[PDB]
Amino acid sequence: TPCTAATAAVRAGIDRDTAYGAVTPPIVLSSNFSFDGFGNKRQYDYTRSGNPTRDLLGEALAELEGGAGGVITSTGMGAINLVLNAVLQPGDTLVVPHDAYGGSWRLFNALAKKGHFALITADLTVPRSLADALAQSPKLVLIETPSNPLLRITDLRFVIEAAKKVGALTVVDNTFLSPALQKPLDFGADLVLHSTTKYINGHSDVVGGAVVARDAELHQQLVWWANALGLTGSPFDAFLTLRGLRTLDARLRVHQENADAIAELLDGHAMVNQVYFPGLATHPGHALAARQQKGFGAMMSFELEGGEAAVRAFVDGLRYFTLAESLGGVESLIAHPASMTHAAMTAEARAAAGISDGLLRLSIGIESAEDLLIDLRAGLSRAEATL
Amino acid sequence: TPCTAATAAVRAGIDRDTAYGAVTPPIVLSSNFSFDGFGNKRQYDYTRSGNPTRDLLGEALAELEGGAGGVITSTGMGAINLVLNAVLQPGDTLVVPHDAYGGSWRLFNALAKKGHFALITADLTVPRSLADALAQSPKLVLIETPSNPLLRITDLRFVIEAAKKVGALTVVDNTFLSPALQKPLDFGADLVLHSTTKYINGHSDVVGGAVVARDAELHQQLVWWANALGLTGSPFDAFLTLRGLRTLDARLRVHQENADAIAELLDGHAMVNQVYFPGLATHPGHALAARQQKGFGAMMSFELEGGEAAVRAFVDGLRYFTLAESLGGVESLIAHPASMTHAAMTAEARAAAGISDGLLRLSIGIESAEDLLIDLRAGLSRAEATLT
Amino acid sequence: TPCTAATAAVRAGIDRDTAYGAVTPPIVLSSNFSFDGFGNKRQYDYTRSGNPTRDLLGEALAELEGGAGGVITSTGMGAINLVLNAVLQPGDTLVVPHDAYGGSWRLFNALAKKGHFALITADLTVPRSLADALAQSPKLVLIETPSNPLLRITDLRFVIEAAKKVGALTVVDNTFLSPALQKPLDFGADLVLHSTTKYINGHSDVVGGAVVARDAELHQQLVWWANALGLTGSPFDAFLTLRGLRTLDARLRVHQENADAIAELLDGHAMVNQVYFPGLATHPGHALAARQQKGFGAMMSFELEGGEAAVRAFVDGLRYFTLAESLGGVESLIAHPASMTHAAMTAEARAAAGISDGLLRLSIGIESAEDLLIDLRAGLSRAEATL
Amino acid sequence: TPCTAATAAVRAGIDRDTAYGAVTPPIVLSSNFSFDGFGNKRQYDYTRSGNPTRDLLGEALAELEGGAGGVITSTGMGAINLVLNAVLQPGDTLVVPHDAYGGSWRLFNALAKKGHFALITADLTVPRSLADALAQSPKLVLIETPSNPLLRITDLRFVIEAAKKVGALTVVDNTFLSPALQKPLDFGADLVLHSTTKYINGHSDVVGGAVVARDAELHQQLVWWANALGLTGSPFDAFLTLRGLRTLDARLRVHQENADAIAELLDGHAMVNQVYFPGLATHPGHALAARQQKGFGAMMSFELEGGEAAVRAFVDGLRYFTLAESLGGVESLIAHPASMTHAAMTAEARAAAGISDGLLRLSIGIESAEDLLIDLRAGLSRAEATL
Ligand SMILES: C=C(/N=C/c1c(COP(=O)(O)O)cnc(C)c1O)C(=O)O
Ligand SMILES: C=C(/N=C/c1c(COP(=O)(O)O)cnc(C)c1O)C(=O)O
Ligand SMILES: C=C(/N=C/c1c(COP(=O)(O)O)cnc(C)c1O)C(=O)O
Ligand SMILES: C=C(/N=C/c1c(COP(=O)(O)O)cnc(C)c1O)C(=O)O
Repeated sequence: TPCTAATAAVRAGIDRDTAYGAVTPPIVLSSNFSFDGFGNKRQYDYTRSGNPTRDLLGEALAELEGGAGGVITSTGMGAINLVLNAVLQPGDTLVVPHDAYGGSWRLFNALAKKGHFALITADLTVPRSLADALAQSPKLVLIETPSNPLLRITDLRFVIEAAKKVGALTVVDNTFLSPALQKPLDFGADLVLHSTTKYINGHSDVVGGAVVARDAELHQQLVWWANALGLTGSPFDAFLTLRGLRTLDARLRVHQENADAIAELLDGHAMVNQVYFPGLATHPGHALAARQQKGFGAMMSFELEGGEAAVRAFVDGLRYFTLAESLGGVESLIAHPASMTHAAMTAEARAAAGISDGLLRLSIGIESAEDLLIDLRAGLSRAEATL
Repeated sequence: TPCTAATAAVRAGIDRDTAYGAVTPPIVLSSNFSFDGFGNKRQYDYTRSGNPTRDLLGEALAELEGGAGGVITSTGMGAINLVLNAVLQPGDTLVVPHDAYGGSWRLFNALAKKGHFALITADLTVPRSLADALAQSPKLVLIETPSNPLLRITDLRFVIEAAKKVGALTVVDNTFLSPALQKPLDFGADLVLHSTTKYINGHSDVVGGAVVARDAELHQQLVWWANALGLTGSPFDAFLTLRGLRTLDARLRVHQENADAIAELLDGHAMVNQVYFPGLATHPGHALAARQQKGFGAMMSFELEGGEAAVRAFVDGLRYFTLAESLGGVESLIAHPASMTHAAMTAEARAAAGISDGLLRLSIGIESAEDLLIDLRAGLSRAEATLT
Repeated sequence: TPCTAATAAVRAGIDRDTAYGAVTPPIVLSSNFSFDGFGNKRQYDYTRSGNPTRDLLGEALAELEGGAGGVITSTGMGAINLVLNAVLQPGDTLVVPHDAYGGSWRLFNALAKKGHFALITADLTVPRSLADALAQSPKLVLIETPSNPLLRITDLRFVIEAAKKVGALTVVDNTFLSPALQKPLDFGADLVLHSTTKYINGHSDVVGGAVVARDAELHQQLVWWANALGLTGSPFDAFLTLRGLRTLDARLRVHQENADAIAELLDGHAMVNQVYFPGLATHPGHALAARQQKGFGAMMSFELEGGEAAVRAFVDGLRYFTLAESLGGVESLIAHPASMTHAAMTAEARAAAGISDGLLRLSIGIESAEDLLIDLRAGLSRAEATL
Repeated sequence: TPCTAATAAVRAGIDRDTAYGAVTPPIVLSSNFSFDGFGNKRQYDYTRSGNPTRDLLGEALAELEGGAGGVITSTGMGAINLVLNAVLQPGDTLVVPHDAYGGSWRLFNALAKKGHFALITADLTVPRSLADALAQSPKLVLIETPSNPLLRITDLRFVIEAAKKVGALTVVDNTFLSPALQKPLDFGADLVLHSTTKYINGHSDVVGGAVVARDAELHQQLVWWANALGLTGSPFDAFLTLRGLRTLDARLRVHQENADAIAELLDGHAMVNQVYFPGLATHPGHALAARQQKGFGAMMSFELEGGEAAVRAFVDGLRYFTLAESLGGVESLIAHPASMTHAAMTAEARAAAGISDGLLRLSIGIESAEDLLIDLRAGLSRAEATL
């Protein structure tokens, strides 16, 4: 037998210390490693290039995604940066989703303005938009599913096959669901990447990124570029992220229980005009999400009746949703993306992506369902009091 | 509403930084804190006495246990040490369980031999033994329930009310269930203590202890003695412990699911002579555990058929049970207490406790139930193969 | 050759990782260590008993002090507590100095009141007071030299041979000079202990203690008691402490240069009644300090002219001396012991020690001498403007 | 009065904690920061963009270099990467030294093959080579002085002034000497950058980078690019780096004492054909180094008589020089750059740089001079025994 993915995450680096037989893996902060006498480099020589603590996390995420190996970067934006430098040169074309993370948008646009590559932004959910983008022979197609923050679902099998047919590489940003809820490489993707800052770490105390390649040769290119650009992460951050990873399965059971209870409260509630949550049969992408995901996750957004005055009364008084950026932590978060997560975009790359200004996004934590539901009811009720 | 235990643990550090509004609490490593000009101590002056990162952990554990406050120590034994120094003096008698952690037994015996207090070692599950011990007007009674490593259950209401009748204080070692699954202060205990090393931290990468007192004045005496003896913990360890605390609920759901499945495999298996697990209806104390606990936990022990040869074959080959000391980690562990956790005890204190030389203890992790059961069945075949 | 103290501190734990040859030693946070199959304990089993990261610090402090081994505790008071528990029992007498750290006084008095041992507090600088204390056949004598906060020197050779004549063990609190500047075991002490919180760590970001025994058997007993009472320290703290240790020599060079300059400013300044600093030729014990120490260190205290108003004006406005407890940090500190470090003493135990209510203690850091002298001169003017 | 640079390094973040008055600054690991109610972003919102612990280090290095601000990256290579992205686009040309760090060479040459900018590789110590490079209207000139590993000195005033006359920006890599021994912005440079991995950290347990801009507007561009590319560093690493910085002055006093004693042993010793150390009057660049540096540092390389067999007998037996990459730590290191630090280059971008195969580089630590001298003497004897 191999073990399950939950067993492998819990046991990553457990009882793998040759020095002392430590159960928990030691933190190797060391910048440098001795040679074994003249001309004899050990497995490791310099932490920017390779570090064993970082490589445990690399190997664990590669085993979870079904990849040949993993590279750990200082940030999730760094992992995207690494893929752009490893794969694209000027004259190559990149296809990206129209509703990708605002930070992804900012980076694609600033590097396209300089001429590092040509950029096509398409709606990958619309066959016409996709086939128009693939007709232009792109080197690389980026998929982000589900999308942040309207939870649009992209058909992995479909887009990946359409991209193979024209000779394009595919990279999927799998941050929103993590490896425990979606395995893009199962559907033939070349590359999967994460902001480990979110669910993989789970404790809102590490900014980090990962890239896992299906193929050994593309993994070796990512290792080379990560070292040459200096994008590699801190061993201390890898140590906390690996510790975080050990509870990813346990955490997501509670996240998903809470999210199912909260989607049921928000959907058809008098003060809520629209819920974006792939778990609702009415959500465009529900059946796709039910098929290509092991679960519907714990990210959702919703449009509150009553414009800005209603949002303000909803938000001001929350005891258990902290008004902050980021997502995927044990603690429940709320955000208003126009102003907050999506402020990097122009006011009509925002309207083109369909991100309103009366929209709230919830990152549902692992608190008691009943406490979060009391917290949301009190807010809905403060929003009602403003009509 | 106040919130649930799960919410309290999850939200323990959160949005509590006045400097920057950091969601996750900053690590205050600082040994010292400035005065606010001449003669003006701030809230904190010196980390041995008081540290804000350590106090977030003390507060969270006090809220979970229902106490007035918490003191965080460098180890679980140090928490026991703190209580013995704050409460006892020469001429006092301490009652302890016969079947307590071997490390507990080692400290009780070493300090009694010096004359710090008189020691009575009683079976607090037998009303006769309890009543003989309380007859001698003890200053303090220590309860450890469930007991390590035979999972004997002591009746908190019964023992605590009998101890109060003779004006004894009570302290409960709640390590094996954590505050999420047993609240001894709800039964009238003066003190609850923990090795945070186990379930509260959950990641096997901190040694630590905690003591929560029901009453503010006793809490203040523990603060004083912890400061004076220098038993307080590292701010960094309290950071990691608080981080682990946040997943206590989510971890215990999987631990208990896995332990229910493994108990079902071992109970009545032909290769298993006895299983000790409070969740089994045939376990002495089952009905007690169901009423005083919110769950049956994920510690259990069992005795194989086939003596030492069966034990050796079972253990050598386990893929998902690391042979090691400790418990309460996300990673599954197996111990042989005779030769490991209880080796500090004499052969006769072990015989008196009923810790046999064929006893195996499981700390059941949060790996996939399907994998833990495959690993155990293959161990059980390895043991069976040794009967011929 | 074996190497010097400076080489030993710098190189503690360097190239000592068998797993990867990391130059800097890995942090073994692990609570537990696997057995090597049934019945086979490895070197380590459980971090409370024994941890390799903690033991690198123990080993380094034992090499530096000349001892058989070292035990690392959670705090300095915990090292004192460990010694009291390992060595004494009821009916034993302990001799302590009259002018020890207030925290030591607090613990000695609290445990004597319970009856763990009988307590004699003696002036170990006065042969009369010493000989009256040793006439009573004590089990243990504690020496603290130089003393906190009046820098009284006790004659290690004198007090230790007198104690041995009556079969008493001796323990020296060597916190104020560190092993780099005084080696009490070279004078025949049984035990030396430290608050590592001070010069050994040097960065004010760890509370810790250490006890080094000359004799292997007494070391094994301290190991046993530290394990059994749970007084051992955190592996992470031991890592930071070892990192700090590596600059102990380089830091003391600057501390002592700065202290020599500040002593020359304060000694005979119109605003200064008394300076207590062993490097001054007029300090009782100067000649003793020059023979039993490798340097005069960087702790000093002094008494201003002008009573309380002068103290308040001097202290308000200091730019480079933080008013705070502790000492031995790279950052310069000022304390008023009456109301801070020695507030745990009775007004009468303080009077008996000659700790006045107008006494200021400097812990001199490694800032530029020129800046510390500018700051102190401006304080001395603020105090003068007050007469 | 401002304080000195040593005072400012020692006291960076000391007593600057509004929460508790902590002397030592608290580690802010948090990925995210709450809003102060709806629409009220605090100073910080997301660690990839800004983090107060990282900013203490930024601000400390900006104060030491005399710049408007500092950006802290995950690696030193990342700091160079950041500068290339913030300053250059296709069609811009970059001038770099011929003998720049091997990893710098690797990054410039890979990004130039893709067409991100045009590369001119010049000898900045030769007027003709420089004026030919500057005649091509370059956007950016990079200076690395002293050079790694032959310690070539480039004239900061001369190259910076010549680069301004043609409208070029200058960036200096000041890794080898640190801000305590060289301030390139004092001579009018636009940018100074470091691998904090080396002397600034000083304890071989952090890989990191820094960039300090003279001008506020160029600093704000580096902040924007560091966030967008995800090149920013971990707060834990910033915390250790800041702790390291506090002993930079104290450490370099001992480093420089030791390097002076070792240069005297090696220079004209029978087994040493050449020493490269700017402290020697015979070294090309000695007088320049005496003028533009506060000290000669503690990096040196040397050519051993007797080819590969001599190098091997020298290296195998060293007790106090660890055979390893990196430099700037408290612990003494030796490297053979052809095979080790400079293997990133082709065998004849190296002959062009003048890096031979009988060449050892020393990173001289802060151990006792006498232990290092005994160690080097014994190695010279083993090398002698091979003729
Ligand atoms: C900060 C957020 N997201 C980060 C993110 C990133 C960037 O990762 P870092 O923030 O770790 O650079 C990449 N991809 C996706 C889908 C992401 O959501 C947020 O939406 O609040
Ligand atoms: C090491 C073990 N137990 C520790 C322990 C302790 C002591 O805690 P520390 O190991 O954290 O000092 C206290 N109470 C109970 C019930 C315990 O089980 C064990 O049985 O594996
Ligand atoms: C807090 C101080 N000293 C502590 C100390 C201690 C106690 O160490 P900890 O604070 O690390 O427990 C022991 N011995 C001496 C001579 C000491 O000065 C001080 O005087 O500021
Ligand atoms: C690894 C080495 N140097 C790194 C370095 C770097 C790159 O820094 P990181 O290794 O921190 O990426 C940049 N600039 C200079 C002058 C450098 O020496 C070495 O020479 O061994």
